[PDB]
Amino acid sequence: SHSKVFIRSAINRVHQNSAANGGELPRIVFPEGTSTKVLKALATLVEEKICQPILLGYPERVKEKIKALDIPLLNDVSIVHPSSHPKYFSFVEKLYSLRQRKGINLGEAERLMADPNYFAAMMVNQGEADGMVSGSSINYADAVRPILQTIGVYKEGIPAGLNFVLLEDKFLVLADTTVNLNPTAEQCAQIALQAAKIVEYFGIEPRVAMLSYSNFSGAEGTPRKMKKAAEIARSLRPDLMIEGDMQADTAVNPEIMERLFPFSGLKGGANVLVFPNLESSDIAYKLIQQIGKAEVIGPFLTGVRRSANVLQRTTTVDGIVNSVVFTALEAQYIKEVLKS
Amino acid sequence: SKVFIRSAINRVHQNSAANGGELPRIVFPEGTSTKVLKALATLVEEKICQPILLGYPERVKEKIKALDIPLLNDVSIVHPSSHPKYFSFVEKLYSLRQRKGINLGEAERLMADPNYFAAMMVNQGEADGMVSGSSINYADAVRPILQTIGVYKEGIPAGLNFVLLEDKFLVLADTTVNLNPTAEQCAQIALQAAKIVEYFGIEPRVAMLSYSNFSGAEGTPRKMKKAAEIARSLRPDLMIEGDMQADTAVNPEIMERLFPFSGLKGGANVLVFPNLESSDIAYKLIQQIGKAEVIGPFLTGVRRSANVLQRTTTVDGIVNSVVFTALEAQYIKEVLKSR
Amino acid sequence: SKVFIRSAINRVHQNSAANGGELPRIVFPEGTSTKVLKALATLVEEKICQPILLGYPERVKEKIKALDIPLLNDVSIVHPSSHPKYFSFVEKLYSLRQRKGINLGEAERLMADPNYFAAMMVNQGEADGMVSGSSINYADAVRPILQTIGVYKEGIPAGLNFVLLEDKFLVLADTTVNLNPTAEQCAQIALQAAKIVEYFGIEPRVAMLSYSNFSGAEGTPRKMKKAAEIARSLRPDLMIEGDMQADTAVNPEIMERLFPFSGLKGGANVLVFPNLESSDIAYKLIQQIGKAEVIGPFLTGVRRSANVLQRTTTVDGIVNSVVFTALEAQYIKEVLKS
Amino acid sequence: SKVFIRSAINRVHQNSAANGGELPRIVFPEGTSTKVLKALATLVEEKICQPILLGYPERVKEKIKALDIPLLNDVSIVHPSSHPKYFSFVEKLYSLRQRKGINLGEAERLMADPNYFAAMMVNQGEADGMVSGSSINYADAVRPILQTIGVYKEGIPAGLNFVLLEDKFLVLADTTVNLNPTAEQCAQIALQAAKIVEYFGIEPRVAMLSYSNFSGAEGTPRKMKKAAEIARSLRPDLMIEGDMQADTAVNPEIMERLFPFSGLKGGANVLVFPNLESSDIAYKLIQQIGKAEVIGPFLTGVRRSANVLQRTTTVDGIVNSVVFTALEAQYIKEVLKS
Amino acid sequence: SKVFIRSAINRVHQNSAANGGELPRIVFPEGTSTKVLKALATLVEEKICQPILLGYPERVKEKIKALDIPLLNDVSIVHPSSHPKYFSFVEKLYSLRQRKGINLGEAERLMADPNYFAAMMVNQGEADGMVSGSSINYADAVRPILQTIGVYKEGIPAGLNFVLLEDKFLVLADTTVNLNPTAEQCAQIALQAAKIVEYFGIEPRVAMLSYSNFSGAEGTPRKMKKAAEIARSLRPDLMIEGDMQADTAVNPEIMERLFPFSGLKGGANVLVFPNLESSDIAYKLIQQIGKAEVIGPFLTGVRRSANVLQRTTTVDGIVNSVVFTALEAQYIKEVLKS
Amino acid sequence: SKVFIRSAINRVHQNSAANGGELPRIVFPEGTSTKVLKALATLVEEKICQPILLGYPERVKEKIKALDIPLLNDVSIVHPSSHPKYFSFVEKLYSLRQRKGINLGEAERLMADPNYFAAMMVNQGEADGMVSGSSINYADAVRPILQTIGVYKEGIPAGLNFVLLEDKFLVLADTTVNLNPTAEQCAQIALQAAKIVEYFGIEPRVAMLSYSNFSGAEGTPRKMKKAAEIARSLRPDLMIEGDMQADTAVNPEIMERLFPFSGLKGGANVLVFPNLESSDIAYKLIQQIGKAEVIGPFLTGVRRSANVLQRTTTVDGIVNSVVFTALEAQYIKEVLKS
Repeated sequence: SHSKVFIRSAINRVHQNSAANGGELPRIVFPEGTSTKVLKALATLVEEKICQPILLGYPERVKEKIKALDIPLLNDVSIVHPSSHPKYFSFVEKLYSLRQRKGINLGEAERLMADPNYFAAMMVNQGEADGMVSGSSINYADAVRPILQTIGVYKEGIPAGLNFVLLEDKFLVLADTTVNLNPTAEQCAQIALQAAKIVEYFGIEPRVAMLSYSNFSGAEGTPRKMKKAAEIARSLRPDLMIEGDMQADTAVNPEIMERLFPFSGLKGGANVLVFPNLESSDIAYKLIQQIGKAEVIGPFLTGVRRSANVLQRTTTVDGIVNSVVFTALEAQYIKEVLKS
Repeated sequence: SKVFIRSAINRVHQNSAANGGELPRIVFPEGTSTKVLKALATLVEEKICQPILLGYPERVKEKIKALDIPLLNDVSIVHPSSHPKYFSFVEKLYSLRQRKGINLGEAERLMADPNYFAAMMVNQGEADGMVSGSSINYADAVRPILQTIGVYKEGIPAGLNFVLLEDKFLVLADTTVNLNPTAEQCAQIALQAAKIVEYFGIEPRVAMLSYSNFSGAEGTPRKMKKAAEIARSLRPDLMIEGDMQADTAVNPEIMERLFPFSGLKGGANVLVFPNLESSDIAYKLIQQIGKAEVIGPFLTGVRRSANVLQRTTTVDGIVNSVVFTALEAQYIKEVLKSR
Repeated sequence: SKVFIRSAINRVHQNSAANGGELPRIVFPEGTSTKVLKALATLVEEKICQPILLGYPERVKEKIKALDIPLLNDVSIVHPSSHPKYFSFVEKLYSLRQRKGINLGEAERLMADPNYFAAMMVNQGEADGMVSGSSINYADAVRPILQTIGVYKEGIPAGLNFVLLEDKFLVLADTTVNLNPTAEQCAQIALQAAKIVEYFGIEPRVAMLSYSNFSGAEGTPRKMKKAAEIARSLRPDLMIEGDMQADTAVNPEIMERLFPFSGLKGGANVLVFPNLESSDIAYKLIQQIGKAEVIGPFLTGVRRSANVLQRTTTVDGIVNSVVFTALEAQYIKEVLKS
Repeated sequence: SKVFIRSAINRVHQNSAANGGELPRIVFPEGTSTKVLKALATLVEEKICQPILLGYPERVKEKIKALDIPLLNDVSIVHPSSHPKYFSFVEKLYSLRQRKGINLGEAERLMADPNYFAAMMVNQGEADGMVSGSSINYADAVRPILQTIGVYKEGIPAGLNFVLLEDKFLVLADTTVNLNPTAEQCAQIALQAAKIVEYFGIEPRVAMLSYSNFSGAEGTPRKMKKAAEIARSLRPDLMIEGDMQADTAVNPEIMERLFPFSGLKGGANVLVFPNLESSDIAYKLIQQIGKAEVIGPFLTGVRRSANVLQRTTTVDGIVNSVVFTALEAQYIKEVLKS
Repeated sequence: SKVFIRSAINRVHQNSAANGGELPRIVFPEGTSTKVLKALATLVEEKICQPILLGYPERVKEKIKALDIPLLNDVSIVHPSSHPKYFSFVEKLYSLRQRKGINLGEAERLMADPNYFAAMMVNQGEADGMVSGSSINYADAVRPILQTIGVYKEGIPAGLNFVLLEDKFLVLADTTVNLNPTAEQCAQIALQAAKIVEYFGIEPRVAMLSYSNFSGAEGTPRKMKKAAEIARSLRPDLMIEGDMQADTAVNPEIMERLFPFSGLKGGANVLVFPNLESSDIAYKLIQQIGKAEVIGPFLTGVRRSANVLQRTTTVDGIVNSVVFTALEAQYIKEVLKS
Repeated sequence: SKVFIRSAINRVHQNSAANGGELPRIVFPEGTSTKVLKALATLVEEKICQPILLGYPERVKEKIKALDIPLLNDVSIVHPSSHPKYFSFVEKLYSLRQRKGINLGEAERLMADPNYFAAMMVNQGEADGMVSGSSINYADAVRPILQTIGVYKEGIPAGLNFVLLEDKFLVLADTTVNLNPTAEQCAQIALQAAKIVEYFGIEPRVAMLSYSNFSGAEGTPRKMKKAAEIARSLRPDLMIEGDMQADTAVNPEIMERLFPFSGLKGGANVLVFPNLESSDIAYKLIQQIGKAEVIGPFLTGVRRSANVLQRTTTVDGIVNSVVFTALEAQYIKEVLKS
């Protein structure tokens, strides 16, 4: 319901941004050229003029799988087999340059570049595509690895999953929901800032709460970690409301925060919730999904230099649609920053 | 919703009928608490317990009248040091903790604390249950309970919350006590939750929650996989499974489609969390940002009936605690009468 | 023996004479304690302090009347929740501990505890010193002191004992607070003891005790050696040495024959112990075995004058603590006006 | 004071009586030491042992001549490498430590060291006991005793001191060997101390010392409580209690008044310490600044009778050590012949 | 040199001539590799195995013609998803790892990987051995083998190399898998190499190598000493010794002069290294500067016969490896019939 | 091979001919050793050093006579305790180690050991080099050298071996001292090896050895990579690279073909090992089964020239050690007169 309001508003901004650039659409690579869910979503994606999809694989198999699934809009989409691309050898040359002191010889580099995930990542790194969406078939850790090795993180950034809680009027941002098992205080602050930047993109003032099982106790263990994380974040970005350690009801409810912790600098309820570990975040957002009838989209990958996202294995087809939009939006924002 | 608490009160009447008509004696250490007194008005008319307030009768009668509560003008009030059994309670506490740093003077000083006195009352049979902690933090309120009343054989103190949906309920544990429970501790927490589900004539189906789906990967995945295995060996008749994610756990369709080998069929109703961060954050987010009725926490694993309120408790919240404290007291009373 | 307490008391008179005749205000949280009131009989006659009792005026006057103590029926008595500054005290404790798990209501409940109120009186200047802990275990009695008053910069809380000999006294630390002090902590504990020795006009000679003689071997030998090195860099004018055994420390004849290189000349008067096992056992053995007088313990390292009595303290003990609390209060006032 | 050593001598002669009139053979590795020879003078009139001095007989006879000591000019003197059994002693040491880093050549080099040769003499029955180490530090001097003679089954090397008061005595352990004994090790130390107490016909009453009174708190309190439990299980006829403070341990009035549940009634006489820092500091502080005769340390837990002198040992010290080495040698031989 | 491969090849013919004349089936996942096909040319003349290539038959026949290798125009070629047992293979991989993070779809994706299919072919008996990894790094190439085929009870995957001298040969382990094996792991590794030496009718003599000679000191001495003990108790008939230095192990004359007690007599022929750093550096230095022929690595410890080539392997390497894969396949089949 | 030792002697004569003709005084603590005396015979005709033997002059002259070696019947002989400077040597050791558990008496006992006395001779300028330890294990023989002579600023004691090939040589370090050098320590080891290569006028090219090729993976790969990086920053003119396997390091063809990005061109001549297990095992295996001439170990990183013979030393081995001790002593002298 609200998610369809949100995806629409997102798609509308995609069109807004494709205007102001000649009309060009972002080139998105899909390493899983024969995935059923991916192909089904590509049907919806090309009518909404969100991207130029690029499938990876043998042109015969993908056209066969496209014909088998009975999908009409896809008979003109660009398809690439990695090792056959004109720029293949130079991509191998580049990967070898990147990882030759991290245990990758020349032959391993070729063998890797024939892997669709690595080729897709290099396409984005080298500017031959604008973004990529992978991982509907392999586990997160395996899917995000070629992205991190090829594309890498920007300075001081950290790869971190981010989910949206779609409410009636506003939204919440949850991080990190996919990557860091047990982030330190320094890592949590960085995760906090990366979520805040995304909130700023929607023109909303970010208000960040570092979650714990405690209210401002700073006790040894995760309370001190989340307290220090709030302190680190505030020193790194003094214009923002960042607070912790605090419980989740205190974070989202401005009434509880006011009555019980008037000294707190977080006023008006948080819209960014930073979790102390992957257990609490992954369990939290999946329980919100299943039990409280509430809308959840994501995860969307933050902290990487170029536009890339990783889909979960249990992803829905709308999941891939949502993921491709955020990949498209991200790709466009990076291009604007690059020119400036 | 409210249907659940209504059904609970009926079960209390059901048990008190067939037991003379007697109500359980519940002592409340915070005799001058505003919230406690306000809730007790609702409670005695519902015939849930014989309340026993602790404190100076002078202060308590002032606080009762100042708030203007008519139903309470004859309910029992006790000051610890004036009670006939005060001195023997001291000698019992000193006996319990004399090799844990408590000298005789320290025991007297402690036994004057309403929390310790209430706990000793339940331990000695001078009351049937107690409810504390509306004014102090969880840790400080549960300490006298664990030192005086203690844990039963193989038990572990663990808080349990109910997620009330429109058809059935889910139970969450441990939501209040254990920071980072071991595989062995998780298994026991699962078993304690399972019995509370069984009291409701519901088949327990237990999921050991994780961020992973049957990965057994090193870390909390392996811990929850082991917890499920330990629990299954202690109670082979129960559906106990893990490690698994929360959506996989509660949704029987996802479990069926994606993990058919799993022994957990029909969606879990007991959720065991890997650590206090995940459980506290989960159930509080379910409350605040979902339309979901969550009641609790209720303390499991203790030898006698005692429950601890949260500092942020509501008045119905205190009613809920008193109902399950009464129910627990009645169940424990029945087991003892066959032992 | 008693000589030491007399000279201490007379030095209290010196300072009150040199400051108008005013006495330091001492708060006693346990206003109805039998031992405390008995000691206060001796103290108010000796013009040591202005006592301030905490409790309900009724009960303390009952216990005074019951104990048949005539001298105390006019002494200042305060019930915490009735003092005018009670609520502003609550706000101050809340201001201190709001990010340490204390909400506003909790601060009120704490501030009604005579110990927390006594500490707050001292921190806020409504009194100059406090003496607590005749009824609760050390950790519980010292907690409000550390949370409210806190330590001065770079300081560390440490119990300190005097071994009263014929000619001189020895100072033992840390005898009550730190389970297993680090090398950095030992140096500080030593420096805190040395100042106390200097107050008595004795040149401090400090030994970091160990089971070893200048071996520096891994473990507490290396720790006590390193501690002495830290202390020396902070105070190059002091005799500080270690690691060394205790007979080496107190007996200069052993030092002479076997370790001439040691910079410790003339036998120690400050003994710093490597851990609480060794210090508590040592001073408790000196007491029972060997008729040697031990007074104390006295708390060092706190910003304002505060002392914790042992639970099983005698009346002479409470007298000693107040004298040290008065003297500490007088010294702190002289330091403050600078 | 002196009464203890007197009664000890009386027991040595009592044991030599009812055993032929023969005295135990004690070897002294430091054959040219002045202090040792001076004590052997006092010792040989008391007919405590047959001394065996190690060294070159020429130098040794010269040093005895120089010091003007008439009684020692007919005592046994041995040069290690000249002894008939020297090389077979080498073969036995090599047999013991060849998988612990000692080849045949190192065994030769080692067996020439008088301490190693003394230990091997005692182990192989060429002597009954040894007293060594008057010139080198404890750790290095006790090493050959442990490498050669070793511990009895389940025993643990542990030093023991006596605190002599005028009515009774106290026993302190372990004051020389174990830095940080586990709870099991403390229990074993406790048992070894108890056996020595029984040898003097006194009922052993054992206290596991800590900084806490029956607190069982994490750390050394739990360790010492656990140790007391293990000791009680191995010797249920003994009074063994802990964790407890030292004054609680030695003063029966405190134990009664404050800890009536405690099974330790009538004051402790075996004090087991939680770590070496506390034991060494405690007993040296008792000696240096208390009126208390302290003798020892005596090494317990080893298979055959051997004792190590401390560097600060007096000549009267060497007398006491050899007296107890004798008693240990007589008892240990009697157990073997049973 | 060449002698060694010849004796092995003839041993392959001996066992096939005594088991009907059949050859063991070997799967090669990298069916279009130049080096793999080049070695298979040499092999098919020598009648060592039935080769089974994995890949698209078209590409493999194309590559066969291109490389101008005439002998291979009839060898079995299989495309994984086209094999009849493909889907039951998927279901079998799924049954093994469904509680190890692999769902059904992931299993299908994996089973199309030639390395995973080859392992499953071996596990299910559609082949007797496999040789992989001529293009990928060791760790990634060994993983499907360990996940699918696995280890026999108490075994441990361990790389093993032969140092070919002209009279005898030496065996080095573990040269590929374990970074820092425990003492138990070393013991098991030693036993696995020992079984291979026995297969050649040579009485095995095993050295647990260290930087030390029988010191047993904390660290790697203690580890290798304990490892030898564990191995000896598991296999009392074998000459197993350690800890010892390398020359002590391989030079029996040094062992004689300096360590006669060592149970290792005649110079070792099995060298077990304490960690991968020492073994990898040792054998590669033996290879490069010492004129010394080195073959391997060959993988030990797995339930069925499988071997991993290094990515940088030569063509003779593939020949040797397949010979060893065949011998292992034959032996394991005989063990299965027992 | 034999050329290298010969060429080395020529530099001894060149440097001595460039300093008057004086030869370095080398003290040998094992004065009655047969192997040592025999080597001195070969050495003294080559005018390499002035030997200084330690021991009783009576015995050493007997042993030289009995052994029938004419060239040594006037070489300097010293009995340590008879030396005029003996007691001041004691005082200096005492000055060095008094806060490391050595009192005056322990210092005397040590200084009677020829090794400690020889080291003190070199520290005090009574000699220019020493060569010891043909009878004791490395650790015990190298200990007095480090305690007395010590390390130069920022240096680290590290053993170094030469692998003599017929065109060039390799240097292996650290093959005797450091169990598990940190990345900083490895870098320092490399720099010290690099210095010695330069003394021979060869451009040093350093490879940090590992089980990995440029993987930087956690563990010893990351350690050696960081080590290579630290060294490059401290000595930017040198080819220093890592982590890399041993064959990659020594074979320039592999480095070219497989790691063209590597800054190490033309094959390594300095190999720094990650730990003592690998370095000790590597070179002894090179020695025994690679039948490659390997000399050393030679101790680097010490302030004055000192070397330790191995227990397994040959007579020519002692010669090689003495020659380099002479060279080191000469080099150290030139630097001192800067």
